[PDB]
Amino acid sequence: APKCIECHINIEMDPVLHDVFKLQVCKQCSKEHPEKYALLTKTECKEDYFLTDPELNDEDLFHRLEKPNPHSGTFARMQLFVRCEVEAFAFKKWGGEEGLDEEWQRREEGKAHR
Amino acid sequence: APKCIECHINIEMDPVLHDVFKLQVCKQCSKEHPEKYALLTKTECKEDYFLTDPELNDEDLFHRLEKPNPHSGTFARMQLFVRCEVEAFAFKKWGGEEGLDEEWQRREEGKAHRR
DNA sequence: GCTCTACGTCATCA
DNA sequence: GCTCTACGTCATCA
Ligand SMILES: [Zn+2]
Ligand SMILES: [Zn+2]
Repeated sequence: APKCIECHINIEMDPVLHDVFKLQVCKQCSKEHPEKYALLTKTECKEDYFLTDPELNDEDLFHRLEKPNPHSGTFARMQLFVRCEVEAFAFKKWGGEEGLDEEWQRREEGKAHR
Repeated sequence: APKCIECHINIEMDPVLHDVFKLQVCKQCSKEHPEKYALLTKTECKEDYFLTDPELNDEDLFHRLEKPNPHSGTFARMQLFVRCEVEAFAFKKWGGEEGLDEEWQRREEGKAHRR
């Protein structure tokens, strides 16, 4: 039987990570490894990884899970991205965690000025 | 016979002004009154009247005539607006021709500021 | 720790 | 005198 790629034990995958993000990952393992499997909102992807609307709205570039906006179902739908995908793109984009942190430095300096 | 609203004489309206912009105005009268009937690109509307993409892209708000982009038919289509409509909406927005010149003063100063 | 876009410039590519 | 949007911030309203 096919096994979880993290633990190599469980055979029952997390429905969301499996069906939406195509990751063969069990629910316990998702919770133990949030550094890979945590689900990030659209707003968090902008803040933390400096991804833009053009990058995040590309359906060819990230898997996403949509849900009703928790503040109101009349507001625009919440979109959730898996950390490992977002992070890998942002690393190619800014040049690794080093690059990302430099970019974070650059912006904070920008903001200190204003 | 229905007559041109500027001259009150011609019976044959400018096809573009009549068909696209709904103005009962003859071609000669349009050439004589560019201050009303001149066709402005999308870009001129932004430059001259500070209208935004959201206003100009509103199909309920301006009549527009599209044409192939004259630089290349692979580029975005040219959009032409009629000055009377664009001007009338810009006067409501900025507070008449006076307010528009003010808004112009402001932005030229902003650009000077940045040097 | 929700999302979209206006506010406004401007280059670049299309 | 061509047009769309990224580049970026951020409030506001949705
Ligand atoms: Zn597992
Ligand atoms: Zn006439």
